[PDB]
Amino acid sequence: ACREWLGGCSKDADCCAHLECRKKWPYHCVADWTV
Repeated sequence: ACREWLGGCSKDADCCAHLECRKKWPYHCVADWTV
């Protein structure tokens, strides 16, 4: 299982899902993928 939204990320490839690693601290996976 990979990280969820508002889950802790260290990098994009560590965030796994269709979530980006935050560009703000604390770096948590955010659903800013909305295309």
